[PDB]
Order: sequence, then C-alpha cells, then structure tokens
Amino acid sequence: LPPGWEKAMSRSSGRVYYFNHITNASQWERPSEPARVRCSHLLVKHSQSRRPSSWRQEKITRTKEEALELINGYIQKIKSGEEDFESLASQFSDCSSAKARGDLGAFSRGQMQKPFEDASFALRTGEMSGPVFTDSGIHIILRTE
Ligand SMILES: CN1CCCN(c2ccccc2CO)CC1
Repeated sequence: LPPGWEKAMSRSSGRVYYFNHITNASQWERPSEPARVRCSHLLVKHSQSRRPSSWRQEKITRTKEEALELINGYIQKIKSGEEDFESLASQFSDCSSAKARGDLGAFSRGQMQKPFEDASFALRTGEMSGPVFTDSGIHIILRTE
C-alpha cells in the first residue's frame, strides 16, 4: 500500500476500509516524491492555538474538542457534495488564506509545520486529508498540485 496506509475494519458495518496515519484520510476503496506541492487548507483554531485569534474572531475561545467537531462536520459536507471545500474555506477558515479559497501556493519540505508538511506530501494530487493537527490548530488539507 502507498505511504501511510493500513487496513481497518468498520465497527458499525464490519466492512474493511483503509486509513492513512500520516494524513488521517479514510476511505472504502483500496488506495492507489516531488520537490514541491501546492495545497489549500481550512484551519479551525482553538483556545490552545499558538495565536488564538483570527480574522473571524478577535479572541478564539473554542476548545480543541469543539474545533475537531467543526472540522469533522466540514469533512462530512465536502464528502457528501453538500458543500465545496473552497466555499467552506472562504467562509470558515481561521487562516488569512481564507480570502484565497484556502490556497497556500506551492512549497517545499522544511517550510511548513511538520505535521502539515508530512500530510501534504503524502496526499496524491487532488486528495484531501482528514483532521491534521499543528500548533496552529486543526486543518483540512487539499493537495491541488
Ligand atoms: C502561510 N501564511 C503566510 C502567507 C500568507 N497567507 C495568505 C494570506 C492571504 C492570502 C493568501 C495567502 C497565501 O496563499 C497564508 C498565511
């Protein structure tokens, strides 16, 4: 299996699925390095973020648990097609990159926070992460290039 993937069993259904311990992605189908990648992200900050402040809120007070719940809800709506990633990032990302639909541009290893970097480079082009934790908060990462 490609880097980071492992087999798992659904508790509610008993069906096998695949989970990536670098990106926290999970999916039913069997999963299918460049100098640089390009990613977008949706950041949800929490009270223990390195800077608990954003363009949405002068004082971010939500707990890490609450931020994870919000991230999980956004992932559900993206996966169902009810909402697009770019739309949720523009409206609800606590990163200033919200104004660019979450786009961060292209980057190399050694530039981003390590959990973010590792998830970004383990995604295939077009793939989306699960919740990724950094000192900034909790991220949904979309690899675009
Ligand atoms: C990564 N950080 C430093 C760079 C500035 N950021 C940004 C802000 C507003 C629009 C676009 C971007 C990057 O695409 C993101 C924060």
